Amino acid sequence: AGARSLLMQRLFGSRVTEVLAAMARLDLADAIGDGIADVHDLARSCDLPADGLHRLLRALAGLGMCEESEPGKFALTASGALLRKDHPESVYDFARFHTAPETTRPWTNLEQALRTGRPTFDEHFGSPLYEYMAGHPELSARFAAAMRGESLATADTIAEHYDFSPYRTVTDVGGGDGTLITAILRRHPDLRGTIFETPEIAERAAERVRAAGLHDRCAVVSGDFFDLVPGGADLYLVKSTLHNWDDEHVVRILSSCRTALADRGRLLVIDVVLPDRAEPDPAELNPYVKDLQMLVLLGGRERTRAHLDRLCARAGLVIDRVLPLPPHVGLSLTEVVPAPA
Amino acid sequence: RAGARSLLMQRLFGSRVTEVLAAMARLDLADAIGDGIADVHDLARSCDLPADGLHRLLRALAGLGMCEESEPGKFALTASGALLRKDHPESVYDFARFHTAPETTRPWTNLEQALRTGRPTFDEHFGSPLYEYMAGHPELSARFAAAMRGESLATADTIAEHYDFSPYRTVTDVGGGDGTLITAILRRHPDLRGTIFETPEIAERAAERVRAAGLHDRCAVVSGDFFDLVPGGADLYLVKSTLHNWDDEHVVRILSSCRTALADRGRLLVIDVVLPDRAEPDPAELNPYVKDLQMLVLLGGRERTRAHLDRLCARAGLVIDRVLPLPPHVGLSLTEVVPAP
Ligand SMILES: Nc1ncnc2c1ncn2[C@@H]1O[C@H](CSCC[C@H](N)C(=O)O)[C@@H](O)[C@H]1O
Ligand SMILES: Nc1ncnc2c1ncn2[C@@H]1O[C@H](CSCC[C@H](N)C(=O)O)[C@@H](O)[C@H]1O
Ligand SMILES: CCCCCC(=O)Nc1c2sscc-2[nH]c1=O
Ligand SMILES: CCCCCC(=O)Nc1c2sscc-2[nH]c1=O
Ligand SMILES: [Cl-]
Ligand code: NA
Repeated sequence: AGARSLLMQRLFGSRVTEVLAAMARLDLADAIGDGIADVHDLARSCDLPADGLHRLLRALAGLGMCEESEPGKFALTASGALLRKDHPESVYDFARFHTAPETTRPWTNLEQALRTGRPTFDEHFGSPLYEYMAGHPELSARFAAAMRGESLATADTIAEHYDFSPYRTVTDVGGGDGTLITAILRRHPDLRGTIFETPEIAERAAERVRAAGLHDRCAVVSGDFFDLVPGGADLYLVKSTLHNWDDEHVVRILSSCRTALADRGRLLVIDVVLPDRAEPDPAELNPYVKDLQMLVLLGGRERTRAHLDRLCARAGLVIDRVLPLPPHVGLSLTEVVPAPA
Repeated sequence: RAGARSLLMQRLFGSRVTEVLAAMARLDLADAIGDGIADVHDLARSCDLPADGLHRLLRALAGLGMCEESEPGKFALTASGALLRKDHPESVYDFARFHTAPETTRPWTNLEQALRTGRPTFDEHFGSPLYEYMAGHPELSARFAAAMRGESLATADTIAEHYDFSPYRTVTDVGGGDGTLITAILRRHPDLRGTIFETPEIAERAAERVRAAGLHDRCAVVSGDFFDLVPGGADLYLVKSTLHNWDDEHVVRILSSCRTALADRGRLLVIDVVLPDRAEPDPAELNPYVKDLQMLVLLGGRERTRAHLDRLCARAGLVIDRVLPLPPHVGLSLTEVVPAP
């Protein structure tokens, strides 16, 4: 029963996603809100007949997103609640971004990406993903809130699983809207921070730093990590960034980080560390699905320890040590330092 | 908090999981790997992919439980993966290919429009109702026949242990496909005689299966239209995964044909999803609400409650005598239907 059931689960994933994508697109979590909503009331809220919306809501209830309390009356589960825009841990923008054509249409050509080793995004939309997003403000803002949604799991745990006490300054290279650094600064009140981001993402970081009340302890600057990373910090973070890039580009980024570490600086690579032998993984987001997403969108990849250490060696760096996060997060903390010779 | 988030992440990334499985099926990787351990460099030549590209796909497949990486670059199938072999007696290869084909997936890209209109999106995308289309496309017809065999194996294996066929001399399967259900029944009950009633194109697939099974001397194949009639004279009639293909008016017509054929001493066994009044999660290998939405987008059919089916029986001069369960992993029930007083 189990062997067949698992294959049936894998094969019918795309249809499950379309049900979830409809819930997010129709903003049904917000329409339902806290309490019990009548399907006839919800139908008028998003120009659908009652019968059709009832069948979608029955499906969402079967997939664990809603509960049918009485016939035609639905409430959100804890899972459905996370699609509310107003949820403190909202994954709404995460759901919209990963069900948007910009992240899904490149997967229709997964085969061609595997054959070429190059992303399919470019041919579908006319440019590399980051140039496209720099030119599409709505999607760039969606992207920033999506990486926030994903990073909450890591942000909530990183302080318990890494010792930040020895450091006075920390720079987050590709630090997004500052979700990671603000969590770290809130738990370490003597610590000062910098976010280094693209022009477009840095404006999101500025308003997050203000809203977090960290204006006096966290600087926000824009620049290009293919140029020089600003020097003199004791700790540099780089989270969910190296996996966006091929090996030649990762060497250039690590090279820029090496100049910035100088003598005393340490680099903390926050990313999936793939095992040498691939097996099922308890992480909330599958690391091998992450690998193939990075391929189709950006021409990046997830890496083993040995693989990343090889790229470190080309940048004049070495892996000191790899620290785990709780099994559900699926990211590790790779401590990287300059190579004596 | 943790569980609620994890389940939502599982639902959102189903479409990417399905693209990895679709790639495995399309590239015939299950066959290329076979019984043993296969090296990625050998498999790379068997499907015209570079080694790195294929290795990443196989590592994703290992992550999703479809195979195992015993040594770096060396892969074996799991129980789950082995069901995608064409040589497997319980193969779901054709089922996998059918449900990842444009003909079943493109209608899901307009799920919303189907919910709004209550009409299938298939017709707009391909130019005719699904059964018309398949009558005029022999390759998709043959794939469909093999697909339903794959689905029906779970019902076929269990139906004898959960229903007493001993009281009956003759059994007619109304829309019985390639004969998978009735050949399972006849193999377990040596004194039983059977008839498969199907469209002219599918009946050729059924006659092929019946001859290959050595059952020609107690299994006949008859073709026609169950809107016109069902072949009379049989003790037990079966109609499996068929009523859910049609709207209420069409179901009533099918059930009127069955009624005529039942006469006095005939009995009908409707084998289909029985939806509860309140939608909740289900341990079935195939989600019945996703079945509901597949029926909508492909055919404008639907899954139905007991009470709904009972009033459709009433309009045909039939009543539900009782409902019998199958093991929870199957997700279908056996509804006994008899002439009304
Ligand atoms: N050339 C470049 N210079 C600086 N930042 C860049 C860059 N190209 C991409 N980025 C940034 O790299 C980030 C990668 S996504 C990771 C964001 C954040 N660290 C998190 O884990 O949530 C994006 O925020 C993007 O804006
Ligand atoms: N007008 C018609 N007359 C008879 N059979 C029909 C029909 N229209 C469709 N069918 C058949 O009804 C079946 C529905 S699919 C179910 C097939 C089989 N009972 C199984 O469970 O595996 C198809 O095989 C299709 O060919
Ligand atoms: C199961 C797959 C989950 C994938 C999550 C994902 O894609 N993260 C992501 C993206 S999308 S564009 C740039 C980035 N950087 C990232 O870290
Ligand atoms: C996750 C649910 C998928 C259900 C599979 C499905 O729809 N089977 C099916 C089809 S496809 S065309 C005609 C039919 N008749 C059926 O019983
Ligand atoms: Cl200030
Ligand atoms: Na700095």
